[PDB]
Formats: sequence, C-alpha cells, structure tokens
Amino acid sequence: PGDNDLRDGPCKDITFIFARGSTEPGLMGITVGPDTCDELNREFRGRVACQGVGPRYEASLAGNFLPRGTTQAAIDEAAELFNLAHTKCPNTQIVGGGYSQGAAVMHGAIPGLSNAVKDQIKGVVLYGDTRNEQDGGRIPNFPTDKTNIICNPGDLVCDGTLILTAAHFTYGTRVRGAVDWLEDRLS
Repeated sequence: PGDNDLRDGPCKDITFIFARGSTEPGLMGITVGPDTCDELNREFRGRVACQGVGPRYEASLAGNFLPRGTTQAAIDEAAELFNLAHTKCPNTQIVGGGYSQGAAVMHGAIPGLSNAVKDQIKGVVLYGDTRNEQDGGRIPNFPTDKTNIICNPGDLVCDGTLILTAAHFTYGTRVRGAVDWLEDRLS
C-alpha cells in the first residue's frame, strides 16, 4: 500500500484513512500512520488501501489552537475522503485513524457524515487524541464501540490542554493493540 491509494488506486476490501500529527511530513506522516497501514496489510495481505489526509491538511502546530483543534480545510478534506470511499468503493470496510492533531481532524469530520457512510466505517483509532477531554472521550454521533481512543499513561494532551511529554511520542508501541482491536471489526 501507498499513501494516496483511495484517490489513485483500485478499490480494496479495506480502506485506511489516516490524518497525521506532530506535523510529520507527507500524506501519512512517518511514524504511526505507516506503521498501522503496514500492520493492517500484514494481517489482510493485499486487501488494504491506505490514504493520508492531505495535502490541504498541513498539520501546523499553531492549528491546534483553532476552535476545533485543527483547520476547517483539514476537516473538509477528511470528510471528502470518507465520502469518496463511499461512492468509489461502496463495499470497502473503512478504518479511520488519527494521531495527535490528526485525531482532531477525525473528531471534526466524522460526526457530520451520513448514516450510510458511518455504516461503512468499521473502526476509528485515535492515537494521542488532543480532543479526548473536549469531546468527552468519544467522537460525537459515532458509536463508541467503533471508537478506540488510545492515551498513553502520562500523555497529558488527552487531558484538555497541549502539554507535550515524552509519552506523547511512544504510540508505536500501541499499534499492535490498535490492529488487534481493528481485526475484531474487519473481515
């Protein structure tokens, strides 16, 4: 899988739409985005398309202090990608993902999607979620049993302010658990 597969590749049975954080470069970032994509593909080999939220989402650090914790352009771009999966590949199983500010993108884009698009989203994994406290530990109007907010012990960004600590940068160790959780929701 690549980083622009939903826009530029054939439909796959599983489509991973991921919004990066800690302003890593590229559509997918460098750390947990590619890691999650790679491990999903190893569990469902050849059946996974991977898609980063970009390039209109620029993942700027200052964007964390906008009202929704990211730019409206980023939220719009993510929503367009979920809707594209729905029209281009109506049978694909969508997995949403975000890290840090990328979780704020997912918190903003998913609530407004149609019921039918939400039916296609089988799970959303949010690493180091900067909006955990602000949205009450869930994505608004999206099922909690399809939501996995992963907060490391000591990662204070999940407590309502942007206090960065070393624990915010260790989510590579949580990818195996994230993919185990996704497997219970994917076929």
